[PDB]
Amino acid sequence: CSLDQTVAPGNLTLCGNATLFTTFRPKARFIAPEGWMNAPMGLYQRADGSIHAGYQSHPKHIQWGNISQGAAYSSDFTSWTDFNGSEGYKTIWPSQIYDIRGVFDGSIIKEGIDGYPTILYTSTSFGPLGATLNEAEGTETQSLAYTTDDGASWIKLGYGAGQNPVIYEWPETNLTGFRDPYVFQSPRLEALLANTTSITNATGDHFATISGGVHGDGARLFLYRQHTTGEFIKWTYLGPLVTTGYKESYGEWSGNYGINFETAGVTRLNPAGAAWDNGSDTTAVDFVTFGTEQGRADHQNHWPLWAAVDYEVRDNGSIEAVIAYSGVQDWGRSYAYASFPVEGYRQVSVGWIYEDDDNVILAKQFGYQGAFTLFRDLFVKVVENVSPSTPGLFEQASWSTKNSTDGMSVTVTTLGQRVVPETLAAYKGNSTVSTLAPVMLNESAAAYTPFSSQPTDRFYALTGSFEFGLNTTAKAGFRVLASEEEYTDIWFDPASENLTVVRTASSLIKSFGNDTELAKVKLYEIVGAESKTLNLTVFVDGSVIEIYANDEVALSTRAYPWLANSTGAGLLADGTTAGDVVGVSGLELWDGLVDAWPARPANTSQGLVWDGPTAAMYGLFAGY
Amino acid sequence: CSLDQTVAPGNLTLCGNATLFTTFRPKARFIAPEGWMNAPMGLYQRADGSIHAGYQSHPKHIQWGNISQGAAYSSDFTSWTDFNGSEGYKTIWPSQIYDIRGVFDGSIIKEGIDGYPTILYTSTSFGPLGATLNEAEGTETQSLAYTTDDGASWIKLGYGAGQNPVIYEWPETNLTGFRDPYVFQSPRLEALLANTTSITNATGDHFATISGGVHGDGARLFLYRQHTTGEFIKWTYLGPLVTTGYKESYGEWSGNYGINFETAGVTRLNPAGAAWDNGSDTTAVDFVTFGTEQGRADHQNHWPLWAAVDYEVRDNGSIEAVIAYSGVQDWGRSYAYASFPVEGYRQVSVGWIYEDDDNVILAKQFGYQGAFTLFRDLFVKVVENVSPSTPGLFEQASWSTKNSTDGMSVTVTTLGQRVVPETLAAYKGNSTVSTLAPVMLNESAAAYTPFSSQPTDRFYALTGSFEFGLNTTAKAGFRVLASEEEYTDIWFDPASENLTVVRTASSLIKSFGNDTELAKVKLYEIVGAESKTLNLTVFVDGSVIEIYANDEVALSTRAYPWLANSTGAGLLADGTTAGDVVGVSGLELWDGLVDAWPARPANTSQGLVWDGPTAAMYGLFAGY
Ligand SMILES: *[C@@H]1O[C@H](CO)[C@@H](O[C@@H]2O[C@H](CO)[C@@H](O[C@@H]3O[C@H](CO[C@H]4O[C@H](CO[C@H]5O[C@H](CO)[C@@H](O)[C@H](O)[C@@H]5O[C@H]5O[C@H](CO)[C@@H](O)[C@H](O)[C@@H]5O)[C@@H](O)[C@H](O[C@H]5O[C@H](CO)[C@@H](O)[C@H](O)[C@@H]5O)[C@@H]4O)[C@@H](O)[C@H](O[C@H]4O[C@H](CO)[C@@H](O)[C@H](O)[C@@H]4O[C@H]4O[C@H](CO)[C@@H](O)[C@H](O)[C@@H]4O[C@H]4O[C@H](CO)[C@@H](O)[C@H](O)[C@@H]4O)[C@@H]3O)[C@H](O)[C@H]2NC(C)=O)[C@H](O)[C@H]1NC(C)=O
Ligand SMILES: *[C@@H]1O[C@H](CO)[C@@H](O[C@@H]2O[C@H](CO)[C@@H](O[C@@H]3O[C@H](CO[C@H]4O[C@H](CO[C@H]5O[C@H](CO)[C@@H](O)[C@H](O)[C@@H]5O[C@H]5O[C@H](CO)[C@@H](O)[C@H](O)[C@@H]5O)[C@@H](O)[C@H](O[C@H]5O[C@H](CO)[C@@H](O)[C@H](O)[C@@H]5O)[C@@H]4O)[C@@H](O)[C@H](O[C@H]4O[C@H](CO)[C@@H](O)[C@H](O)[C@@H]4O[C@H]4O[C@H](CO)[C@@H](O)[C@H](O)[C@@H]4O[C@H]4O[C@H](CO)[C@@H](O)[C@H](O)[C@@H]4O)[C@@H]3O)[C@H](O)[C@H]2NC(C)=O)[C@H](O)[C@H]1NC(C)=O
Ligand SMILES: *[C@@H]1O[C@H](CO)[C@@H](O[C@@H]2O[C@H](CO)[C@@H](O[C@@H]3O[C@H](CO[C@H]4O[C@H](CO)[C@@H](O)[C@H](O[C@H]5O[C@H](CO)[C@@H](O)[C@H](O)[C@@H]5O)[C@@H]4O)[C@@H](O)[C@H](O[C@H]4O[C@H](CO)[C@@H](O)[C@H](O)[C@@H]4O)[C@@H]3O)[C@H](O)[C@H]2NC(C)=O)[C@H](O)[C@H]1NC(C)=O
Ligand SMILES: *[C@@H]1O[C@H](CO)[C@@H](O[C@@H]2O[C@H](CO)[C@@H](O[C@@H]3O[C@H](CO[C@H]4O[C@H](CO)[C@@H](O)[C@H](O[C@H]5O[C@H](CO)[C@@H](O)[C@H](O)[C@@H]5O)[C@@H]4O)[C@@H](O)[C@H](O[C@H]4O[C@H](CO)[C@@H](O)[C@H](O)[C@@H]4O)[C@@H]3O)[C@H](O)[C@H]2NC(C)=O)[C@H](O)[C@H]1NC(C)=O
Ligand SMILES: OC[C@H]1O[C@H](OC[C@H]2O[C@H](O[C@]3(CO)O[C@H](CO)[C@@H](O)[C@@H]3O)[C@H](O)[C@@H](O)[C@@H]2O)[C@H](O)[C@@H](O)[C@H]1O
Ligand SMILES: OC[C@H]1O[C@H](OC[C@H]2O[C@H](O[C@]3(CO)O[C@H](CO)[C@@H](O)[C@@H]3O)[C@H](O)[C@@H](O)[C@@H]2O)[C@H](O)[C@@H](O)[C@H]1O
Ligand SMILES: *[C@@H]1O[C@H](CO)[C@@H](O)[C@H](O)[C@H]1NC(C)=O
Ligand SMILES: *[C@@H]1O[C@H](CO)[C@@H](O)[C@H](O)[C@H]1NC(C)=O
Ligand SMILES: *[C@@H]1O[C@H](CO)[C@@H](O)[C@H](O)[C@H]1NC(C)=O
Ligand SMILES: *[C@@H]1O[C@H](CO)[C@@H](O)[C@H](O)[C@H]1NC(C)=O
Ligand SMILES: *[C@@H]1O[C@H](CO)[C@@H](O)[C@H](O)[C@H]1NC(C)=O
Ligand SMILES: *[C@@H]1O[C@H](CO)[C@@H](O)[C@H](O)[C@H]1NC(C)=O
Ligand SMILES: *[C@@H]1O[C@H](CO)[C@@H](O)[C@H](O)[C@H]1NC(C)=O
Ligand SMILES: *[C@@H]1O[C@H](CO)[C@@H](O)[C@H](O)[C@H]1NC(C)=O
Ligand SMILES: *[C@@H]1O[C@H](CO)[C@@H](O)[C@H](O)[C@H]1NC(C)=O
Ligand SMILES: *[C@@H]1O[C@H](CO)[C@@H](O)[C@H](O)[C@H]1NC(C)=O
Ligand SMILES: *[C@@H]1O[C@H](CO)[C@@H](O)[C@H](O)[C@H]1NC(C)=O
Ligand SMILES: *[C@@H]1O[C@H](CO)[C@@H](O)[C@H](O)[C@H]1NC(C)=O
Ligand SMILES: *[C@@H]1O[C@H](CO)[C@@H](O)[C@H](O)[C@H]1NC(C)=O
Ligand SMILES: *[C@@H]1O[C@H](CO)[C@@H](O)[C@H](O)[C@H]1NC(C)=O
Repeated sequence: CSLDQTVAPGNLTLCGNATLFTTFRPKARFIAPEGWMNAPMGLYQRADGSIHAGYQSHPKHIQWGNISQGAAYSSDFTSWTDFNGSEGYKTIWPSQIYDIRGVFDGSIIKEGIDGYPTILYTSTSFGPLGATLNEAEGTETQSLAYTTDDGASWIKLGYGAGQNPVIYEWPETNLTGFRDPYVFQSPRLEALLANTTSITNATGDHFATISGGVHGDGARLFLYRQHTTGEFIKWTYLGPLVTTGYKESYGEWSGNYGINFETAGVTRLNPAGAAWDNGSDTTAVDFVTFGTEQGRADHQNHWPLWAAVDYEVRDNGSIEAVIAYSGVQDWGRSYAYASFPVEGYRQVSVGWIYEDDDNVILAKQFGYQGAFTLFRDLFVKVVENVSPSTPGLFEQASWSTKNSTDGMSVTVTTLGQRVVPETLAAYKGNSTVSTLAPVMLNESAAAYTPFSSQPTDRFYALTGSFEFGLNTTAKAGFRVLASEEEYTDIWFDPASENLTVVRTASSLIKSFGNDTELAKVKLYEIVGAESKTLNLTVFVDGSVIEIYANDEVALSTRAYPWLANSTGAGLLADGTTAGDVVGVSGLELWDGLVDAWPARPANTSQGLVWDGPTAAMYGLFAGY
Repeated sequence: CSLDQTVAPGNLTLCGNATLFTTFRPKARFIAPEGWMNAPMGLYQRADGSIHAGYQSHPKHIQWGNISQGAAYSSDFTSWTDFNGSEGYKTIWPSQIYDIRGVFDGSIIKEGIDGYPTILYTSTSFGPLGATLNEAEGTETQSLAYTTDDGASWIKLGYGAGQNPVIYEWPETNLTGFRDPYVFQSPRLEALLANTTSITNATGDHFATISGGVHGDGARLFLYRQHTTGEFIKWTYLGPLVTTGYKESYGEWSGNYGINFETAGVTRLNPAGAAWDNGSDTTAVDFVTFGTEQGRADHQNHWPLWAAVDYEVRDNGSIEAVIAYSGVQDWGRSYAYASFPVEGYRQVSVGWIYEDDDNVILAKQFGYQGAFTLFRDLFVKVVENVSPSTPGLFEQASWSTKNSTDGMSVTVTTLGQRVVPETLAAYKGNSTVSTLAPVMLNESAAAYTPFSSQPTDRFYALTGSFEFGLNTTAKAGFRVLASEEEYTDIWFDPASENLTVVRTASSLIKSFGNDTELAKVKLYEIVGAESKTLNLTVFVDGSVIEIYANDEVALSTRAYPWLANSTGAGLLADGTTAGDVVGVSGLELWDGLVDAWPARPANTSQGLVWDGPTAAMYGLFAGY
């Protein structure tokens, strides 16, 4: 095994465990110290204002198993510190018959058992588990634990009658899944249900959704309500909140609803951020965010979606969330988005970016798998004075339209997402910032034009505003992680409305994924404008490429170029002419970003281990 | 619920949990503080000379589940003290994927991991488990833990390759069971295998048997040898040590070998006790003790057996233990005998006495189930100068015969069992002892003759020597726990060779078992004697009746009389006449015995709990 990145890569499968630990590794984002990670979990803002983030974790392995909560904290979403206890950076792990198969995703009751922060999580035990298997009741249950030391440790309730697990009965038969409890307070839902509380007797101030579905009949998000305020054992099933059809799709802008939901959450937003009104704020919109399974041919059969919903009260004292419009939270290799409230009327969302090594060819050589996305403020994006001639505007696919009284303009409403400002400020302030001159892309434009200042490593951010003619057929964008032989091309093609990431040349290492990523982006044309603009922000962080368009569209993906000099970046142009010109302005390079884990050394591998021959006997975990 | 024991019992099923805690409870023997117990485990003499005893334990329940090691210690086998740690009196419990279904029976390596006492135990996980089910590999494995604090706590080896579990591969397919590892040193087996160690490479000084069998083809005791001295991970399967047939019986004196072995151990004894020679002691005999399943119509389908064996070395470097003769360790409601070495060349054996409430009618009202037997010294019983006219002597069923050179006398050899002298001394010394006058049972003998001194409670011992004519048809014995309306009759009938416990009147409470217990007892007639003698010792301890005959035959059973005055005792006589007389001598009553748990209050119940609806979902434990 040669690690010479000035020549072509050899057979890297001969390399030892964790020999490629630093080669492709993100430095500026949330990631476990080593080993396997997946979904964020247990997210909450602590009493001191800091952020506690948990994650599905399997240390010293590069496949899922014995799944536990790893945890860390930060005062600014950006610079983090690991917890360190008797189980290293783990704070919850399988330990009881009810959760021995895995401590799955869970969410936080901030004032829970004895007033302490409390996690409601999916406790798993033995048996077939999965949307495509024949799961039985008991395999997935929901259990409580609380912390008396701000997340350094958690104490589970005892096993038994009237204790853990607290939710175990399936609300309907033949479930495809029954997990990922999302606990939330909702003045909105309380106001809606207030006239029906005699029917159910459920009067608590916390609601919980559980994600699942029904075999052959589509996904379900099940709604429970805490039976009595201040008491956390009894949760009353109200009814299904969201019901979708077997592999139903709302269309090209909305992914596919699959067969089973996962990691679903419920929030309420207005243009500024989180909305905690009872329905009285006419600018507020109710949203559900959710993953779906088996409605996608690639990306691990997983769509991370969202929907705006209008709540209706059923006669039995339950809530139907009727989907008004439906979109995609991220179009790339990410999933398992969790959102949580943050002081100052914010709802912040974060997901998991998986690797692009689905055949597990170099995972051992990495010595880790997975990272988080960046943390994102959610809000209602409102675009005023939209031209009615915007192509496809009245499809109202992942947005709503409201006509002006005179019919000459439209107000567009959709889900907004933007990187939390703490991270943008820290990134910029710690980087070498190059403010670049604007560039007209015309007949003289090369296919690729390097920026006048270049990155120094694989940790940088780009921004640019691309102004297109209303009838353009030109394409433009950014090339990143680029040398002569390796590069990743991010294109927008306004004629097709497609944002693509072409990865056919991303790496000389052929075992990594190279499929083209694709997002739809609607450029809402403004009344009186003779052009349409794409604001593109790109974060390059080891192997992560995370793209944001117009504080709306997100696409996370992976690139693993071998060569040390595959770090360059610049502008892409295709079919730009004297007549079809793309004006690029607001161009800026931030080189370096932030060291997100300042206390960690460069190599935090502790080696990898094998569970031995019993892993196959038990059949629960791959074993490595 | 009335607890008036001066009148007939009401409907005791209306009584609350643990309301009958003290009513029938042993006071003079090893028993858990409360709840469910079964098999002894983890028995060893500690460095300070005290005895550590573990037991299969499920606190706050009255059926088996979450099975754990409860533990206590004693300097004299007789007066005990509970361990008290973070899990009460438990010291090992289910905690890992490999043992989450139960910490089953295990045995002690005295100089194990890092020189510390080390337990090798059956770690169980999910799946069908049982001799009559379709068990699969992995469900029962064998794991290690060690103690740095003389049994107050145990540290398990880690889960994984080269660590726990240490034995997981089934030595043959389609096993009925794979559990109860018995670790032992054996100069005998080492000497026998010394010429074959090149074949197997196994040269360690510890052996281990694992108890099981093969579906449709009888029981098996599998022999392993520690691969390398001072190393405890690698154990090499040599071959089957004991192989018996599907429900094979050696006859009337030997129970039935069933379909599966449990709790089997290997020892070597001579007339004084334990023998640690290499084969050079011609007075020493190799023994296996073992439980069998499904070869019995009652007594929970369980026979606690033993066999004298002659070892043969196989060509592949393994040992066949060929059964020479075969007997019964206890004929009553006991099982799961474990033996362990004790200083002064002793091997001490102890088992578990189950209740006689198999339909679980009053178990909750008890608030506990189970006790130990008394601790028993094992030795080779040798009877010299036996008359060749002893009926049935040359059947050599559970004994051996060696003729004198002249053929006029026989030496009989069998397994001897006697209560450890520490217990007999402590019992007698703490009791009110009444030495009773000898009694001739003749034509004037009543059916029942109370002793001249009477017990004061349900805690006493009796002894007597019953001298019978060689052609007697009379029966004699002891009645115990007796009032006019309730009593338990212990009869010996030399003509049939049957020792019986008749329990048709043991209790007014009709839900307890009332079947007649039966043991065979061979009165070896001595050359020149005109009579034959039965030495009977009986311990009455709450509901336990534990009978010893001639330091050979043991029979443990249960009686639960309701009335407070059902405590009396005396002599039984049937068919005694002027010509057929039974001479009873050496009669002694010990009233009171010892308070075996001096630190415990009278009621150590902590209440009972229910596991809730998930118990049935998981299907592993009854849940109460
Ligand atoms: C199979 O068997 C298994 C083993 O038995 C069994 O698992 C065990 O289950 C039991 C029962 O559920 C669990 O017991 C609970 O423990 C909770 C605390 O748990 C934390 O702490 C313990 C013990 O802590 C120590 O010991 C360890 C080990 O040495 C040390 O590491 C610690 O430093 C600490 O040591 C100190 O203390 C020791 C003595 O205990 C000393 O020896 C030592 O020197 C030190 O000084 C840990 O072991 C736990 O770890 C395990 O669990 C965590 C997850 O939780 C894992 O991550 C980890 O790996 C371990 O597996 C853990 O850290 C107790 O809080 C709980 O006690 C209460 O609940 C019951 C009701 O169920 C009440 O009876 C009791 O009164 C307590 O409730 C009161 O208090 C709470 C708040 O504290 C209130 O909310 C509540 O309302 C109530 O209040 C009442 O009283 C108040 C009085 O002030 C009053 O104010 C109120 O008004 C009110 O009236 C319970 O004891 C046990 O932890 C499990 N153990 C393990 C190893 O799993 C398993 O379930 C079985 N399975 C099946 C299928 O049956
Ligand atoms: C799913 O995830 C699960 C959770 O991660 C996982 O279970 C965990 O597995 C790991 C890995 O196997 C276990 O880790 C081992 O722990 C052993 C010790 O275990 C005992 O102690 C721990 C920790 O003790 C403390 O913390 C608790 C909780 O707060 C307190 O109660 C205690 O008081 C004590 O607290 C003090 O210390 C804390 C810091 O640790 C402080 O925070 C605190 O303030 C106090 O000061 C307990 O948690 C354990 O309890 C659990 O397990 C018991 C059964 O064992 C249960 O009954 C109980 O309910 C709990 O479940 C337990 O009591 C370590 O000994 C072991 O360390 C060694 O092994 C590895 C190799 O595997 C080596 O890397 C390492 O060096 C150690 O080996 C050396 O040392 C030994 C002798 O000590 C030698 O034999 C050996 O050769 C080697 O020697 C070498 O170094 C020497 C240096 O001196 C040198 O001399 C030699 O020459 C040689 O070179 C290991 O860390 C962990 O316990 C499990 N935890 C739990 C909760 O289960 C599970 O497996 C996963 N499942 C799957 C399917 O993957
Ligand atoms: C005495 O000790 C027992 C432990 O043995 C303590 O707990 C009780 O255990 C028994 C089992 O021995 C349980 O009986 C079973 O009950 C279920 C149905 O339970 C439901 O109905 C109950 C009656 O109103 C109710 O109390 C239960 O509520 C508890 O449990 C729920 C979880 O479901 C929890 O949320 C609550 O907070 C309570 O803790 C519950 O709603 C029944 O299905 C079982 O039936 C089987 O067995 C019977 C008898 O063999 C048979 O007739 C059936 O056909 C079936 O096979 C079984 O009856 C009892 O529920 C437990 N009670 C509890 C936990 O409160 C008991 O508390 C101790 N008493 C005291 C005073 O300490
Ligand atoms: C690097 O990290 C790995 C963890 O990922 C460390 O452990 C090794 O993990 C791999 C899995 O990633 C294991 O590979 C499997 O091995 C088994 C067969 O194992 C046997 O043969 C080995 C080779 O001689 C031997 O080392 C093993 O000994 C260990 O385990 C036994 C318990 O069985 C234990 O008693 C010993 O003490 C050792 O700990 C063992 O005898 C094989 O069956 C598996 O095959 C599957 O997968 C492959 C590849 O996909 C495929 O070809 C097959 O068809 C099948 O699907 C698999 O290869 C490896 O055994 C682990 N090695 C160990 C534990 O030593 C590894 O140690 C780390 N290296 C370093 C230097 O730290
Ligand atoms: O069939 C068993 C299954 O086990 C493992 O997968 C478990 C579960 O993981 C994922 O679910 C989410 C979201 O991705 O991740 C956590 C668990 O870490 C859940 O709380 C959450 O819903 C998958 O999306 C599920 O499909 C999957 O069942 C293992 O990884 C699988 O390979 C498989 O063996
Ligand atoms: O089928 C599962 C089975 O689980 C429980 O029984 C387990 C096991 O217990 C007994 O085995 C012994 C000896 O009696 O006891 C310990 C376990 O505590 C073992 O180490 C030891 O061999 C029985 O003899 C076995 O037949 C039995 O499989 C439960 O009690 C059963 O009812 C049943 O549900
Ligand atoms: C980048 O590195 C490769 C291999 O060392 C080399 O061929 C190339 O010329 C280098 N410089 C570039 C692309 O600017
Ligand atoms: C790469 O090495 C592996 C062994 O790790 C080998 O099986 C494979 O054929 C090699 N690939 C080549 C030489 O292209
Ligand atoms: C309430 O009604 C809805 C609509 O039919 C149903 O799906 C849900 O299960 C009902 N809630 C119950 C039975 O608690
Ligand atoms: C919205 O405006 C467009 C263009 O003016 C028009 O076609 C459509 O009918 C309007 N919708 C409503 C509800 O007035
Ligand atoms: C650099 O990053 C840290 C960590 O997030 C942040 O607190 C600090 O303000 C940044 N430095 C600047 C903006 O100069
Ligand atoms: C030019 O773009 C406008 C929308 O901006 C569209 O309505 C019109 O049809 C386009 N012209 C073509 C296709 O010739
Ligand atoms: C744009 O994307 C859609 C997928 O939504 C695809 O069907 C279409 O072919 C794409 N067109 C171009 C020109 O990229
Ligand atoms: C024993 O008690 C019962 C019920 O109180 C009574 O009938 C009997 O006469 C008492 N005395 C005996 C049997 O000596
Ligand atoms: C005893 O009480 C139980 C209830 O615990 C009842 O079902 C049974 O019929 C009663 N037996 C009688 C009255 O003989
Ligand atoms: C040794 O031979 C015996 C007798 O055939 C056999 O039962 C046992 O499995 C053999 N040992 C092995 C294969 O290790
Ligand atoms: C043992 O003694 C009996 C009676 O003397 C006799 O019948 C039998 O043949 C003897 N056995 C041997 C081996 O001599
Ligand atoms: C009473 O019993 C204790 C506990 O076993 C024992 O140590 C003591 O010697 C006994 N008293 C005697 C023999 O007087
Ligand atoms: C009397 O007993 C002896 C053995 O002690 C026996 O050999 C003999 O047959 C018996 N007498 C009978 C049955 O008449
Ligand atoms: C003695 O016990 C045996 C069982 O071994 C039995 O078959 C026989 O009938 C019994 N005889 C008498 C008289 O009790």
